Amino acid sequence: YNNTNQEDLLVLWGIHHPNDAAEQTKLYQNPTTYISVGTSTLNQRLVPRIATRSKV
Amino acid sequence: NHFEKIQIIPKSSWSSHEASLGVSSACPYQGKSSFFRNVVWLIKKNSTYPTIKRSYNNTNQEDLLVLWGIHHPNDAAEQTKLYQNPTTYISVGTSTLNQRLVPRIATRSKVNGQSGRMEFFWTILKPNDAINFESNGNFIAPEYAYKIVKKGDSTIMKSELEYGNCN
Ligand SMILES: *[C@@H]1O[C@H](CO)[C@@H](O[C@@H]2O[C@H](CO)[C@@H](O)[C@H](O)[C@H]2NC(C)=O)[C@H](O)[C@H]1NC(C)=O
Repeated sequence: YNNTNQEDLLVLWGIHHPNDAAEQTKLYQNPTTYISVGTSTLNQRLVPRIATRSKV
Repeated sequence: NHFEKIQIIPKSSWSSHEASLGVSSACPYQGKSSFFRNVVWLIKKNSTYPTIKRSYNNTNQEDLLVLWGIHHPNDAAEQTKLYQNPTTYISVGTSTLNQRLVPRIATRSKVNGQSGRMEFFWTILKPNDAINFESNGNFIAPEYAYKIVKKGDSTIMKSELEYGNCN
């Protein structure tokens, strides 16, 4: 997405950290995943973390 | 102003790993290799290191300070000698924590005789929450944690003096 406006833009996105490998496959198929994000300054590469967590 | 140190995972309960081989000349005690007392340096058993999955539920009314660690070895050969598995992690979760540690190999200067490093982590586990550990190697596991039983004014004072037997 190119910011064609004159104003700065606040952009939000996220990553899902699932519960176990089986859920990973059920939702996304691919077992080993990433999200890379770049702008003129940002250079991000996120990876989901599996952990066993308390329900909230 | 006061802990009660409590056992949360007995050292005797590691039925698939070695729990009494994690000692080092870096940590001498009375002329023998030893190690930090409140955590346990787990070592593979019979050339295997099965995946650990252990939980602890804080059934107390008080917050609990929990400590654990990861070992960063010197090279691939040491990695295999201690843990068998070449590619390892420790995942830790609570209601707020979402951690996944990975050992870092680097070639490091010897300090206290060792080029390996131990990196320690901590969290406060609230009443009725649980902490879940998972690892297939390099895990320095809790044995003792600290229940916070008195809170109040205190400070850490920097001084070279010692006790003066006064009030
Ligand atoms: C830690 O243990 C307590 C059980 O002693 C869990 O709290 C209970 O949750 C169950 C539902 O499965 C309820 O039926 C009980 O009434 C609860 N007891 C209390 C004291 O709240 C608690 O869920 C555990 N924590 C986690 C994150 O698993």
